[PDB]
Amino acid sequence: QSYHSSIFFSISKGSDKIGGLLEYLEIIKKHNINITRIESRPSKTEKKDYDFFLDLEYPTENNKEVEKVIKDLEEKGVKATTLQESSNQTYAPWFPRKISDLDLFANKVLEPGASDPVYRERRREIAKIASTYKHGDEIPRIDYTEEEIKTWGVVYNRLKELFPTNACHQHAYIFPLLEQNCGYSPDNIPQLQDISNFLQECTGWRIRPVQGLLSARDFLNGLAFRVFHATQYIRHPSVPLYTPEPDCCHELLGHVPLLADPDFADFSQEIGLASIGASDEDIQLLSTCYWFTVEFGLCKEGDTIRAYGAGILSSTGEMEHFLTDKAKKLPFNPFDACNTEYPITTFQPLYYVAESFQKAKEQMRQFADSFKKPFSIRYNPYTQSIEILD
Amino acid sequence: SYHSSIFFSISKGSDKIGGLLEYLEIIKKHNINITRIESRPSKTEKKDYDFFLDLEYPTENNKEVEKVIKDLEEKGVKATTLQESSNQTYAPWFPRKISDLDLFANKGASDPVYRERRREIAKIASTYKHGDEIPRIDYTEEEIKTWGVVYNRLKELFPTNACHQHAYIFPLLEQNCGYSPDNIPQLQDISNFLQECTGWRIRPVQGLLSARDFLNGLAFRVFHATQYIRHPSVPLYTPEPDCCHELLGHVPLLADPDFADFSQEIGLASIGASDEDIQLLSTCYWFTVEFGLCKEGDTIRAYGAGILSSTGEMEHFLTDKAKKLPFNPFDACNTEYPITTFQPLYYVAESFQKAKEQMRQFADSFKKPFSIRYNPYTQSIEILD
Ligand SMILES: O=S(=O)(O)CCN1CCN(CCS(=O)(=O)O)CC1
Ligand SMILES: O=S(=O)(O)CCN1CCN(CCS(=O)(=O)O)CC1
Ligand SMILES: C[C@H](O)[C@H](O)C1=Nc2c(nc(N)[nH]c2=O)NC1
Ligand SMILES: C[C@H](O)[C@H](O)C1=Nc2c(nc(N)[nH]c2=O)NC1
Ligand SMILES: CCCC[C@H](N)C(=O)O
Ligand SMILES: CCCC[C@H](N)C(=O)O
Ligand SMILES: [Fe+3]
Ligand SMILES: [Fe+3]
Repeated sequence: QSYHSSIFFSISKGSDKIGGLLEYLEIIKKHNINITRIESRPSKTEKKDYDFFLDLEYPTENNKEVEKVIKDLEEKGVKATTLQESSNQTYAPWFPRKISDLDLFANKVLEPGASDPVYRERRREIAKIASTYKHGDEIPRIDYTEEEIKTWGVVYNRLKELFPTNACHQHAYIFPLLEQNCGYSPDNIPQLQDISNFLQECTGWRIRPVQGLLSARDFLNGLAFRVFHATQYIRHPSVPLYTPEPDCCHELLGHVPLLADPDFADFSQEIGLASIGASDEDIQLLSTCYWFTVEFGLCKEGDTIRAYGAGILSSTGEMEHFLTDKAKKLPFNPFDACNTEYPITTFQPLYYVAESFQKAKEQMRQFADSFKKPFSIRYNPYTQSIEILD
Repeated sequence: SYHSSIFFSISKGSDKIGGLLEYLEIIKKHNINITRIESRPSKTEKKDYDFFLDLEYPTENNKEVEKVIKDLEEKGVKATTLQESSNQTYAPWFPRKISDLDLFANKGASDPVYRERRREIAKIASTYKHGDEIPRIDYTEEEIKTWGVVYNRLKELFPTNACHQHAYIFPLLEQNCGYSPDNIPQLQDISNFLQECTGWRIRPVQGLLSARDFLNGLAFRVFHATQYIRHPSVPLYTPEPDCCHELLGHVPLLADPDFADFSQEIGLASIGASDEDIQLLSTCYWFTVEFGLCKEGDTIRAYGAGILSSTGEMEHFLTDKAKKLPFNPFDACNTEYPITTFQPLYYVAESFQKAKEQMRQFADSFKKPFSIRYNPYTQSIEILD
């Protein structure tokens, strides 16, 4: 475990401070162990300014050394802003700045269970693949076993039947494209590279294989880049109708088809962006919002109620439950579905119906506005980067 | 080999979809000239599916595509076909996604030593495919010397003669891309930096591409750049593009957002455009990206890559024998120009956003079967009607 900091500042072209500032930068770049990256870029807010980025890694939370770097800078005549990964609140929370920074997550995975010692070497084989994966790689393909493919077949066939009557129309619209273009079929588990390629061309979303569960912060921060972290292992042979883990069945049948819908793609990113630089408390509010929308969201189509939540679409059990009066439904409001508790090992007793993904996106944008944040942020699709705005 | 593409839509809940799918599966299995078939959600009509069929043939205007068409309409859809052809039987083909630029790699030194060294450097851009690292060149002592002679010479003219965008970005090239009179910067390094600035990318190029291919490349913010350097004895002016020209002339402007938008706009205009419109665009390209001037208050300065990389051109433009005009694409597009001497005539632009608008207005009349648009999120060409 390492703790990331980031220092930001600006300087005008033709400042006679620059030469001396470069000298200081060269010096720390060579003599500071914890400096990982120093970069300068055209400023994105003032035409005449340069922006400077320093990235540090420290092995301990809150290291005094960042203070020393700050003091030294603000003495070359520069005003420095510091972002840090910390449970403490001296600095605003750190975040990844460019899409390839998501590689910094590849080691941090949080999360028993169905103990069947045979699946074990798979998981390791499968999981090692994800910690080795880095941005720009093709996602490796997995020779799935007869057993696994058949688990997929059971889950797939039970699910595809309910989709017309239970799934929101974006799912039924996209799903046959997954068959035609991504090899979706009961007789074959689809490979993440193929799906990533399909999604990029639909909405610009893409996939990274993940070892397991990331922190809430890390996972939601990824969404801000339209990047979905997905697992490649499959649920145990005998849990087809409802599992705890997020197996590829949940990822491929639950999450993937909505991400090929533009509006949902935007709504999902909006949650991501909200998480960028968000406080820990707000990250928790957001993960609750994510649960009650992306994971177990309902939609209303005319007088009908149907499901878009990945947690619902991937479970033939939950598909039965939401359509009955055995659970209550409420309108989605982020300011409401935040102080709301939920079970994770049972069917949901309470769902939220979104009016549409466009309004959900707007509703989430306002939720974000309510967050104490030291700046605004904005996504740049051309540079695939986060731009900070004061 | 000549590429064709077949386009058509079909609404969700069609009677024909089932059958159509079977046929598509079959000709994919049973026609070798079929490179690719894919279907996408419609960017125009919500409940519709877009289909794309890519075909590749050895001879121009193959009769086999026409058979695919009729066979495809017996199954109940109206198809629009694009083609690489010197004829206008069909509208011109274009690459549709950035990886399709892969398809383009098919296309003063009497020194035998230099001709050898060119061959080597070249036998590498022909091997590059999208998604690769751009392989680095181990430049030569002499090559590194030539660069230094050109770099240091041009370094003293930039402050007084280049437009401000150049002076603004250059020290960032020095601080991030290793620009120096002492080493030649590598395209991979350059591409990464451009990407994080304006989303522009570099592909290495083996030689000269066609106008159409090269301009089509810009619609994806992809610049094709040579890696070889000019002969030792031609540092002041060479008629051919070399790496000094790419890196000292083209690269710095490509990091300016407004210029980057402007250049992409020219490429978008070129997507699917007729041969004679490609020609107009090509000339408009020459009088802006290559040899354009800008107005900065009382003075005229250079932003064209052809000028900025040639101390000889750089000295020329500021003199009174060289005529200066306000940039107007309807005036420029028709103007002849030399490619082996200094320019007798330059066009002066007010601002890259304006030049962008003008090019869009210019292009608006261009005849095409489809409305062309770029999606930055998906990095590809959306087609509309
Ligand atoms: O997925 S697609 O590529 O088809 C469309 C994605 N794109 C995302 C950004 N929104 C508006 C941004 S904002 O106006 O809310 O800032 C338009 C749609
Ligand atoms: O270069 S950067 O990636 O930094 C931002 C460039 N971005 C390109 C798209 N244009 C749309 C205006 S218009 O061309 O549609 O009028 C806004 C600026
Ligand atoms: C999103 C919310 O924070 C939720 O607790 C999380 N879900 C996921 C996660 N990690 C992965 N890989 N997939 C999830 O769905 N970590 C956090
Ligand atoms: C862009 C315009 O069509 C011009 O004739 C071309 N320039 C170039 C080209 N090819 C390369 N490699 N570099 C150029 O600058 N072919 C066409
Ligand atoms: C965390 C996602 C929940 C997945 C869902 N419970 C299923 O049965 O697939
Ligand atoms: C079109 C490229 C022209 C090259 C330029 N005349 C130079 O010497 O760099
Ligand atoms: Fe999930
Ligand atoms: Fe050029």
